[PDB]
Amino acid sequence: TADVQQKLAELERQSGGRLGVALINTADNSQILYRADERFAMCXTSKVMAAAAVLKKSESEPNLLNQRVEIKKSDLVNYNPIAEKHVNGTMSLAELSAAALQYSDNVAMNKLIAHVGGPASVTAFARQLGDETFRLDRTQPTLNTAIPGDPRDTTSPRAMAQTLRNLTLGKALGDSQRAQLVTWMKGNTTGAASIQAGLPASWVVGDKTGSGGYGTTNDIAVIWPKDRAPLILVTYFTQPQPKAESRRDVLASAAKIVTDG
Ligand SMILES: [Cl-]
Repeated sequence: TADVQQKLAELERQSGGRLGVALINTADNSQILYRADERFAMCXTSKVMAAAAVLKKSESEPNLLNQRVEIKKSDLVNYNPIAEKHVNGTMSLAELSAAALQYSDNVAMNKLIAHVGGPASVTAFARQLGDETFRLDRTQPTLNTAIPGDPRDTTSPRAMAQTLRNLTLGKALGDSQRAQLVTWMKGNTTGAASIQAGLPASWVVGDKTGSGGYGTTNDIAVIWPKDRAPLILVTYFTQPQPKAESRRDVLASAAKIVTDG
């Protein structure tokens, strides 16, 4: 409705920044869109595509998820909540995927990127799925710079919603791999103040957050409302000042506006 549009515009203005939203409602195959064709820095939300690329590779390499990866001091980057506990040992690719998706561990992301061949290989996987908007240019930590006007490491809300629908509810991945991705996302620990904070307590959410420079604050989610068909929701937000603080409340507010009713 035009009312949902006016409410999102008012939220954006009060926030001082730039807000991007795409909701897909699978009940009626409808969309609610706000700046949904503009580019936004993905930050952490790009870990979904890296983990999905590893899952796809595993469809023709059984025991790929059990392959061991060495963790060294030289691997540490700027946010390593899980990897810092495993220095000088190994972690499996399954453990790295869970750490990336559920804790936003940046060493884990870098190991998923490296395994599949680098940022251009993650990007080529996106293209294979039919996503011609996503671009992963850099590794962690530099992919989080989020400089206004910079197209590196960006996508649009419309494209990321359509791709997340394919990955979690569609047929991009085999049944075992799709179920594993959904299980990992439902176990996320970083999203309770973002999209989830704008939805009723009874609804079930699998999500991946991101944050970066310029106060960039992001979340992408698959949502099972009580007794309703699933939803896909992307909320991306960025601000004008390099050192702006995070605004997870803006993502919660956007989620409430687009799901009310
Ligand atoms: Cl500043």
